[PDB]
Amino acid sequence: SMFLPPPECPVFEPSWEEFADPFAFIHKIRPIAEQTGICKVRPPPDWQPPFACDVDKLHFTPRIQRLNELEAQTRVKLRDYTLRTFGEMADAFKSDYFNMPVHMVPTELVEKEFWRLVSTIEEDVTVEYGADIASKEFGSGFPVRDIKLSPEEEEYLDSGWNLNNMPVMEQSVLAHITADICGMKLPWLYVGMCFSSFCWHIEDHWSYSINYLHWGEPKTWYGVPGYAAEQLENVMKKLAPELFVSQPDLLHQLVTIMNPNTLMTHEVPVYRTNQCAGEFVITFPRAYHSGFNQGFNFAEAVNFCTVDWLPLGRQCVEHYRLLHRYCVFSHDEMICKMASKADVLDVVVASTVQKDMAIMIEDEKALRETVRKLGVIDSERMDFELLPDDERQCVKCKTTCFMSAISCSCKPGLLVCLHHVKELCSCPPYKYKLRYRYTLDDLYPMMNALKLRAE
Ligand SMILES: O=C(O)CNC(=O)C(=O)O
Ligand SMILES: [Cl-]
Ligand SMILES: [Mn+2]
Ligand SMILES: [Mn+2]
Ligand SMILES: [Zn+2]
Repeated sequence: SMFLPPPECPVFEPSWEEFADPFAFIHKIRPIAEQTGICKVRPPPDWQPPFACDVDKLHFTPRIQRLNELEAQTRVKLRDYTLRTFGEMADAFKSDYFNMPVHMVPTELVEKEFWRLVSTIEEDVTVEYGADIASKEFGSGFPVRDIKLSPEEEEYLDSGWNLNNMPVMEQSVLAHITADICGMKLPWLYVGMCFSSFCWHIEDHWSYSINYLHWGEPKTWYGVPGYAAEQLENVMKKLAPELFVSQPDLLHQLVTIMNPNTLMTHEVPVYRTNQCAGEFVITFPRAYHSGFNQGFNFAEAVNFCTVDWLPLGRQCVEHYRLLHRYCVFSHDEMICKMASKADVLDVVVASTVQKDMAIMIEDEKALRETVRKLGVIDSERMDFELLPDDERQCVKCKTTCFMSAISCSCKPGLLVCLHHVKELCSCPPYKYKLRYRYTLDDLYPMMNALKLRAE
């Protein structure tokens, strides 16, 4: 009555033939899983990456977490615990909370107890957790090249499901990006304890996310399919409007804990799963997800973008602009970078990039005609990729400029995208300059190179 568990998400058990290539597999399970938002992947029994670490030499600074529903939390972005001392803290917490041996507590009990304690205004439970990019003080759980590796570790060095390799595997379009997006293309490490949770969110630029539980007690997930993303946001906007005020920057995104039953009440489809050790969880583009840890564990997650994502990546940047939210990178700069590397691209990748570039060129053509009719006559080429991102964001909608922007001598250093020409300054239009990366005559050959590559 208190908590009705959402239905279970799809669970996939691929064979070795299927499991070999992750990108082919994901593209194969996409019709099913994009209807549920999240899905679980059980690797073949023989696939078992070795986990070896010294629990005494791995430290990390813990993050503190209050467990209150609808309360605002800042999203994690870019004394200490050793992994042993944290684990002793975590196990003692759960053991004392339930007065039971940590592993005799049912996962469904912890679930209903989590949703009890977060709604109860009386309870003041705070927990700690670890969340960070791999460093010298705390490295990846997967094998990496560096030290002498055992023959079994060498098996999994070049694996596709080694989340260190997934970003740069040449089917992830995030691989050829040279701009700094370290918080996006590098794996995150999550050290969890009982009730430690991650609030409702989607990935930056609506990218995929893949999560591997190396070891420990399960991680409980809740997922919402991408098509219901705005349904969920409406439900949340009503209950918690505090989360939807304009963010000063990217380090100030507000997220929250909210009961799935509340979403299911408003006809938002929600799915759940328990991710156990050695299992993958995959979230699809714009699929909202949240959850909590059943106890002491260690997870590793990374974002990635396939060819299927490219159109969504464009729609997302459009949506970011409507909301005046900062981008992590320029979508167009990425597209043009791949166009300039057409000869070395995968041919299916080149085909998809071409289609997106065709749309980009069509839009840019229309926008430049529009600003010309606004009086902007003067123009000059400008290498936007050389500018730090904070120096090339639209004054109005905060979008990162690459294809074009408008500048004015009256307001030096300031820029606006071509959607917000009126927002630059109070000077007449002939004082404006169109700053462009490419002429339309530069762009069509670039697209042609993609077409030839894709045959
Ligand atoms: O494991 C966590 O704490 C949170 N993980 C994610 O949000 C993800 O893998 O996409
Ligand atoms: Cl509470
Ligand atoms: Mn996530
Ligand atoms: Mn506007
Ligand atoms: Zn703008």
